[PDB]
Amino acid sequence: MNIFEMLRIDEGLRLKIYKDTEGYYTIGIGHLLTSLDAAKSELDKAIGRNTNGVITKDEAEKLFNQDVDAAVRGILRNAKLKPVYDSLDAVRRAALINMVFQMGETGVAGFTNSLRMLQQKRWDEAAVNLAKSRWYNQTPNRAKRVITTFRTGTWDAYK
Ligand SMILES: [Cl-]
Ligand SMILES: [Cl-]
Repeated sequence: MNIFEMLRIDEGLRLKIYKDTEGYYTIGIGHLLTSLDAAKSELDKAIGRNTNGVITKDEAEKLFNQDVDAAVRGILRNAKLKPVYDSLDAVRRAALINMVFQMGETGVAGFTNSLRMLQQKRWDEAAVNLAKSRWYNQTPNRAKRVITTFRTGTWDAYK
């Protein structure tokens, strides 16, 4: 199991524009675009071609690669995230990247209390704290998966 496999399971694959769990235009593997026209535009600009709203698997994967790379770099550039990331083992690092991919560096950065818990390796507590969020309430199955990953340090929730 790895980050790519982990996110591909959390986000699914869609070759046709679509609306996200919160109604935003998205495509491929959780590639957030945002108006459909505005979204079509963004999409065209992301792909460099006239897409008419549809992409190939290859195209979705290209975006996905760019996006995982971007999440990692953001983490590493972030003064609040980097120290947490540095203190973690490989599996849990994957869990942090997943959250970033989904909510953005900023969104994750604001889980201040949880972060401190993670940094201090208080597993059970951080799992409980992480659960007290809109994120958990809005996409509970996904959230439960990431949280179990932080709590156990294993890939059991994905297997
Ligand atoms: Cl892009
Ligand atoms: Cl979910």
